[PDB]
Amino acid sequence: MLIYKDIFTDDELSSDSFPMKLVDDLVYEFKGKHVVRKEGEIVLAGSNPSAEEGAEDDGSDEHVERGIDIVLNHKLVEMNCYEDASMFKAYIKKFMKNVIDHMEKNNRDKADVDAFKKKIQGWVVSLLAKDRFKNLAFFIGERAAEGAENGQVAIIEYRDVDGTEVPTLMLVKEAIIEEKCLE
Repeated sequence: MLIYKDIFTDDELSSDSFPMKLVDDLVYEFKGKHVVRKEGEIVLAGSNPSAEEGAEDDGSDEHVERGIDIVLNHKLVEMNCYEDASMFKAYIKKFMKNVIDHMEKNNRDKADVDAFKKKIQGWVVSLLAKDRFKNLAFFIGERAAEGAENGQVAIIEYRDVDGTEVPTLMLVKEAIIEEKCLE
């Protein structure tokens, strides 16, 4: 059971079992699938109708007829960018302040922390490119959505491999810390 705690989700930090790919030493990349959750249906073979964004019905985190393997199996409800504007903007505010702060706390070197800040700078400036990334999705934890608290907002990206369109999850390392409980 791996226990994850964000610098902002330190309230309801939780325990799961999922492997990740740390890209550029900045963010964790997770591999997803396009699948359905319905009490009377299971058809995910549809390789033809695209998605871009989630669904409309109040299916609830784990019971959303239309979604991605990543969120449905981890109980994450969709939050739309038009409303999440204040939420992710607030998280990025706390995040940027906290990550640089904790980084200069231990490393001090103005040449290194500036390089790190450049990593996240490129990530956010590109990610916040509204008109293109317009079809991104912010999925928040069941506990938070139901508790109205500061749960983790996971970044759901659209990305195809050689043409095969897969949902890619990303989370920032300097925000998400892990607790190792296997053996």
